[PDB]
Amino acid sequence: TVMKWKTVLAIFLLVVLYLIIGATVFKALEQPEEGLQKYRIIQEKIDFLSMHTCVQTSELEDLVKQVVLAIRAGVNPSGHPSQESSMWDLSSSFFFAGTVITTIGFGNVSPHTEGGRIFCIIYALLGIPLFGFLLAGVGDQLGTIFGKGIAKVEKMFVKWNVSQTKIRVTSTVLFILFGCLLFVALPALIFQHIEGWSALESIYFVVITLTTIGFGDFVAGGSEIEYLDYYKPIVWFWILVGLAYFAAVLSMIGDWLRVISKKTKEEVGEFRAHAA
Amino acid sequence: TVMKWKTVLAIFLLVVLYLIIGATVFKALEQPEEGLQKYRIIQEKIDFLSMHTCVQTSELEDLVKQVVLAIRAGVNPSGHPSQESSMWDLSSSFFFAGTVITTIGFGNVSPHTEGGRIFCIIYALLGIPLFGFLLAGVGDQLGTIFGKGIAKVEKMFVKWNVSQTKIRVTSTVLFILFGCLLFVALPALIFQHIEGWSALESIYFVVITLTTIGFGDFVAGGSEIEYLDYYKPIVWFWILVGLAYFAAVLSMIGDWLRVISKKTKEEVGEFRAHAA
Ligand SMILES: CCCCCCCC/C=C\CCCCCCCC(=O)O[C@H](COC(=O)CCCCCCCCCCCCCCC)COP(=O)(O)O
Ligand SMILES: CCCCCCCC/C=C\CCCCCCCC(=O)O[C@H](COC(=O)CCCCCCCCCCCCCCC)COP(=O)(O)O
Ligand SMILES: [K+]
Ligand SMILES: [K+]
Ligand SMILES: [K+]
Ligand SMILES: [K+]
Repeated sequence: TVMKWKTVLAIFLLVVLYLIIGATVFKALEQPEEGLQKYRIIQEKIDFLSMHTCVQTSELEDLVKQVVLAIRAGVNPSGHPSQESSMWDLSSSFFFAGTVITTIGFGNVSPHTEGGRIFCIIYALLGIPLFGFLLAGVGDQLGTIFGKGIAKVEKMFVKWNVSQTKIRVTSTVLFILFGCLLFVALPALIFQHIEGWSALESIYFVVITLTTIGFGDFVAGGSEIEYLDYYKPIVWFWILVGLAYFAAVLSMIGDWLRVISKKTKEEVGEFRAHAA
Repeated sequence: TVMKWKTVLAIFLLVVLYLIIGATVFKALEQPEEGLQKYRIIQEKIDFLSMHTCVQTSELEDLVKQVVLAIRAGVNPSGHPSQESSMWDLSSSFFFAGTVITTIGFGNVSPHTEGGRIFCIIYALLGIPLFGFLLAGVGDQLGTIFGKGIAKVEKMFVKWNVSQTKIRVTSTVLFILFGCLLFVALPALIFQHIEGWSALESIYFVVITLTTIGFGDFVAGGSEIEYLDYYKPIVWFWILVGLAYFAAVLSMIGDWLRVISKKTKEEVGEFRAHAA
């Protein structure tokens, strides 16, 4: 408790170095794709203006602006969207309120109005503590159930005499393998089958959603197709349990980082001490 | 610790009721705006096809699809974007990596490639514990500095004799007022002046960003204008300190919810006991 001011500066420098490395890698990987996309869109527009004589550049840019505002407003520009197929229905509003309290915030659906934004601010402010409580309760229940399960597994295991060492390592590898299998390996398959995504896109969606980053480029609910009535409830249940499992996994990764930090500190101190 | 299975069910029912209420309110507020937007875009397209004879509906829908894919790819359709003005530069990649580790995830900038997505998954998985450590350290430092400040304020206050009661209430109101003034009241003014947003949009942006929901509809960095060189670093510093202040405020709101829960439980038990 009460981390010293010297440790905070070192952690800050480590974080800034991590950001510099991530920025370099992202910049190196992502510039060519954006260059090709820019040439593709410019060539598409010049092709359209070449093919159609009547159109002129000012009107075409005005139409492109209208389309961009249409996407900003949340309405689909392409096709004739039916009035009955409202995107703000109770199932979608339920999904939106769940993302707000969860703090995933995909962003495909946004308020866009003064009253929606005010109610979003008050609703989020009240909502986050309540979900934090629910998540802590679900995490504790999951932890006790898994702990009793591996307690009886270990108890049965005592028939074949085994060293006390590596029993925790094996229990942890079993936890990681079962958790990834049940949370990332299977929902990725269901999402891929019901939506046409690729395996990497499905894994990326599961990781971004459960980690609560929620970029919004890949959203399970939002597509120009019709799903089953119970698809969204099942997705929310997978999200609720996955959030607990990922929070636990992140805590374990943090614990590993601390040990590596303590080990590095003692090793550096020992090398300093003999070095003289 | 180890929340009972009965409490978890009650918290789950409360959360589901909260989502039903939020969904109803959001649906009631947001349907008309979407209806008007849908009519506006349909009327704009039929007006364009009426004004231009040469254009036909299949080609116009194809052009709208090309524009929609251009927005999905992250490139601006409207205007001629210069090749030099890359959106994936080190300043932007730094902003993106900061949102990934922070878990705000605005979503304006996304990987879009197999290597970007794989590196995003590994980078986030390592990054979140490190930021959690940095955030805890900054929160502890802020708490100790504020605690010593109000310690000396209280010590000076003892000249005028005051009741021991309400001293904590006054310190907490002072903390809330100073924190909102310095974190939400002023950055909203700077964002509004440098970007043209309204006051409600600025307050909404600050709340969504610091709460880590990060919808992405309002992003300080992304606009079709040029800012000062140091604008993004100052924004990141405001985000780093704001995250600690909001985490503290959310913890206080959670503590208030717990007390109201304990008070409600004892009041219901007492009413049950006498009721007979
Ligand atoms: C993080 C918190 C975890 C919570 C996860 C559990 C989810 C709780 C459950 C249920 C439903 C919540 C809102 C449903 C309101 C439906 C009202 C309705 O009319 O359905 C319409 C939706 O359209 C549909 O009918 C089909 C699509 C969604 C399903 C409709 C209602 C749910 C029925 C089946 C699934 C619920 C539970 C299944 C359990 C596996 C909305 O249009 P409108 O109202 O304007 O007419
Ligand atoms: C949550 C963590 C909190 C961290 C907050 C502190 C931020 C740490 C600081 C600094 C800069 C990090 C990346 C900058 C790399 C700039 C390289 C560069 O050339 O600048 C170009 C950006 O364009 C510009 O020159 C102007 C726009 C951004 C500023 C450029 C560099 C920073 C100079 C001033 C501000 C830094 C610190 C000011 C302190 C108030 C990138 O284009 P390219 O590389 O392809 O040629
Ligand atoms: K988020
Ligand atoms: K987000
Ligand atoms: K988050
Ligand atoms: K987002």
